Amino acid sequence: SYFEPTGPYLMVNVTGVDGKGNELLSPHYVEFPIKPGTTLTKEKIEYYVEWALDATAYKEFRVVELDPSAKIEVTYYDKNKKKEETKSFPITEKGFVVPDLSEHIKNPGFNLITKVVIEKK
Amino acid sequence: SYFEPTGPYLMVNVTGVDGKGNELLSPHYVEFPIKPGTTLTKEKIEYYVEWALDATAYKEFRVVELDPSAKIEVTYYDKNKKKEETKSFPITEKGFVVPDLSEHIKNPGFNLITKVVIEKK
Repeated sequence: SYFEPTGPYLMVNVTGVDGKGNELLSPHYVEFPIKPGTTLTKEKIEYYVEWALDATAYKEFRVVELDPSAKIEVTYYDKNKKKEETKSFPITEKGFVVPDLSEHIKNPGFNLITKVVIEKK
Repeated sequence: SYFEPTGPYLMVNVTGVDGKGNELLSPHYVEFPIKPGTTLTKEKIEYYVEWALDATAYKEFRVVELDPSAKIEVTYYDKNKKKEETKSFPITEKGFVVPDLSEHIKNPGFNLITKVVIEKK
């Protein structure tokens, strides 16, 4: 989409490094629409980061491992409170259920900012 | 109905959380007409909260458990006394019989404000 998203979306910002910690790829903004009620697990996330790499020169690369302390975070202005609120979800196998924040924001961005070790297919 | 109800109705205001206490869904006003003399039990109530979720993005979710200390409450201005009165009904298996308060108010709202643990069908 050429315009801002109109619904919830996952925002992937990842730095790809090699097994030795040489950076190979800088964060590339890539968005994927997502719906509240969806369960996002570590494996789905690893696929989303792989899909994100296909929009770059490392399209033939696969994820070897994600920073295990990476989390999904969303920030928004709570209307009632006049406060900025932040919610963080850990990335585990069983995963978490995407909340519906439309009460405060129609198009929340769930951000994933992290490093991933990647390797050629 | 586009206009205020003309009779007794149950007002469901529920916050859906997951097994870990992550809020997923904010209270959504949903009303269901109800008649005095009707017996409202815990199971009927759990169905009403499930029906209430179908008017949201968690329509495919089912209730796992309601806050056991939740109660049904109705508030109204007693005409005679010039006093606000409040009656509270506990949510049990055998349930309670819906009173007729038309003497004081034609369209009392029986409110249910509570948290429910919900899960995908």
